[PDB]
Amino acid sequence: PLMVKVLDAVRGSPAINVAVHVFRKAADDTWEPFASGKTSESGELHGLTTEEEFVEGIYKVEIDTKSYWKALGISPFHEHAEVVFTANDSGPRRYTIAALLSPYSYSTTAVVTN
Amino acid sequence: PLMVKVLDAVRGSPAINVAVHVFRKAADDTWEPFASGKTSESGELHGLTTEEEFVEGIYKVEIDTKSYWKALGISPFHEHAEVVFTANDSGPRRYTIAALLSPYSYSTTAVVTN
Amino acid sequence: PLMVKVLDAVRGSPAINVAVHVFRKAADDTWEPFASGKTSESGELHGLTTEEEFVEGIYKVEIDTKSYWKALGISPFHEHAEVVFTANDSGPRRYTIAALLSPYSYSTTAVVTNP
Amino acid sequence: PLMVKVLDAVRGSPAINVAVHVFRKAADDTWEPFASGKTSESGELHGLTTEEEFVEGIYKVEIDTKSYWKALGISPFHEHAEVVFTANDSGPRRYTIAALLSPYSYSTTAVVTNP
Ligand SMILES: Nc1cccc(/C=C/c2cc(Br)c(N)c(Br)c2)c1
Ligand SMILES: Nc1cccc(/C=C/c2cc(Br)c(N)c(Br)c2)c1
Repeated sequence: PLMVKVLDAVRGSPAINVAVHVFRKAADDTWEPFASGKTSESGELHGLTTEEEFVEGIYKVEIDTKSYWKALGISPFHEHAEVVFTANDSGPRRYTIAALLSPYSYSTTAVVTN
Repeated sequence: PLMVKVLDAVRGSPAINVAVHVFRKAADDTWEPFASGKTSESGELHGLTTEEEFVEGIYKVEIDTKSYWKALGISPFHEHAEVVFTANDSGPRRYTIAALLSPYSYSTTAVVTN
Repeated sequence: PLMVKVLDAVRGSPAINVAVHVFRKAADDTWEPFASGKTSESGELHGLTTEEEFVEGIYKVEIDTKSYWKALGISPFHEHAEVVFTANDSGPRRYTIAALLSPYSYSTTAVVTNP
Repeated sequence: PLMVKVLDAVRGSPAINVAVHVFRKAADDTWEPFASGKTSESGELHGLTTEEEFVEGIYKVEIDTKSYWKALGISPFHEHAEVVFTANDSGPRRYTIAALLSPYSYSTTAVVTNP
């Protein structure tokens, strides 16, 4: 129900081995850990959650862009890229959070399909 | 060897049934038709060419964004989106041209892999 | 030393009256409110801070994109757009944080200049 | 009435000394040269045309991104970035064509205002 795809605008490639952490907003307005992983060779992270666990709520997808750039020997601007959104049941069911990274910039979009 | 993927930033969806025309630059500096199609339900166009036909050269991928927006009853800015690039054999072999569309803006990137 | 510029990719216009909240990470790892404002008719927000006040640190610029889209009567995807960065750690710089907004997407960039 | 602004997503800076060529589609469907220039130290190019000269038509703004990246000794993907649009067809407008450049990617947006 939740996939993350990360691309590198400098090299024209998937962004491989990027750490991604997903959080769900709690009752008390704190962010609790939900799911995490590292992007694959294709820049994707699947298997984060199941339909059962992925209930409506506010989620945060934190992409560790700073470590990615440092590993390539490049100095970046951002600490991370943050994507914060509400999951809504009356919308389509599958969510892809995509991000396109540069050292001083990033783009993100949502592809929400049935 | 050549794929095109188009996404809609307004609706958060693949951009379906978008016309795409690919041209190769000729000897005489004109653009000759090479391949075309319409994006699928997943916003993708595959099957444009074969390894045999896709030789080094300058290519132009023209995405008919104006018709896409008009079909959705939205007034757009651009006539089309143009992506012009050199195919180079010493680089990886598979090229994905991706575009993310809004009515007054678009993003494009290349994912070139082996 | 800190300016924010926001554009609307749907309308082809500045994004006007966008709320922006800036935080700075404290010693204790909490996010302390630092400054806030709204974009002008030109999509810009100046006057957030001073060179004296804008010390080294980790800053978070939260752009209230959901409130913007909803005020236009549109239902967007994201809650906000958050831009988090270390500033002034090699001395004072001038930062422009720019953002380009669509209902299901945004991009952001930084322009950093050394006065 | 026509301005071009270019930023560099790698450096976090204006994209300086970027060549830009503007064409206008002629009666005979050819692209006629209209104006040209280079971005300044601020990444901007003004002075391309006048309200008198900038009549209705289909315009192409070609941003010479390959020449920019190569002048910095980098091998980029795209030949250029081309922005094609109808202008002034409901009367005179002011157009800003903005672009944000990376070696394998770019984004472009338009800001259109009615003076
Ligand atoms: N599923 C799939 C497969 C291959 C490529 C993509 C690209 C997504 C994507 C995201 C952002 Br953000 C921008 N700006 C761009 Br242009 C493209 C998606
Ligand atoms: N007028 C003005 C002054 C200073 C900065 C800007 C930035 C514009 C801009 C264009 C694109 Br294309 C993207 N993706 C992003 Br983000 C921002 C505009």
